[PDB]
Amino acid sequence: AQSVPYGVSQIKAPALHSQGYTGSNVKVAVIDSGIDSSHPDLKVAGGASMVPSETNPFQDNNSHGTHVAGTVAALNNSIGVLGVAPSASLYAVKVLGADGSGQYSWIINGIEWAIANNMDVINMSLGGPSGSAALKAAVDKAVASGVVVVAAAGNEGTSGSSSTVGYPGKYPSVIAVGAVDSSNQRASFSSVGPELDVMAPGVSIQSTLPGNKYGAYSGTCMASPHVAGAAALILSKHPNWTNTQVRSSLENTTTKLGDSFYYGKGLINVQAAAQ
Ligand SMILES: [Ca+2]
Ligand SMILES: [K+]
Repeated sequence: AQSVPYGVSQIKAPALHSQGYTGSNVKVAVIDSGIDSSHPDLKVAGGASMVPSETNPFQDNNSHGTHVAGTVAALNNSIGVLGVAPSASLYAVKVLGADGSGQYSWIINGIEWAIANNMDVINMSLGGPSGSAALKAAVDKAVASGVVVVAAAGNEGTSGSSSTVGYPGKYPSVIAVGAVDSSNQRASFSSVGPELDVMAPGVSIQSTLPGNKYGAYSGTCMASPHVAGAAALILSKHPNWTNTQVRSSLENTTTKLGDSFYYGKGLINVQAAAQ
């Protein structure tokens, strides 16, 4: 039997699914550790590896990219789990190695790849403490090209009165996503700052793992894909909307939680955002 992870329901995805809006024909790039294309609950359309030593993007030696991919797009069938946009065209852009780290060059190459291959949405469940002119130029070009760019805010928790949002989530062009639990409480590890945009479920999120497995992970890395998937649903309903429109709709229809420093605009609600 198929199980519907709490977080998919929490953001009100199933309402859209029942209406026939499932993300069909929207290309979502998962820029991460690759995706196990052999998982029965996923269908990978394409992608590319930017890691010099790991040339196959469809082999996930880490597990992280397969888990993020499941949240976006696990298939609607009689097994496994169910993604936010189960019909989305899923691309694996492998920029992290088996150890779950990668060089900035690799990540940026991956962003460039996604722009050149006309991805509609990019998900980056990754971040570092520092930016670069090249990282900023790449996300900016993506948005200027009409792509919706979403990223995890980071897992650095609080630090006095300072922002702890990582890059590239810190850039204005990117939607930075923090994590709540099933009670809508902010997860203690979720990064904070004025650059935080929205929240999505990020604690004990069940999804796909390599070798026909499922399991839970926690992090803003797990929250991000909910938003990327939500953007795909919106695009499936309103194919003519610009990235700006998609983003404003998500931000302006949230369930407001606490202060924006900790919660951004609040918890996304795809039902409301999809109008
Ligand atoms: Ca399934
Ligand atoms: K941001």
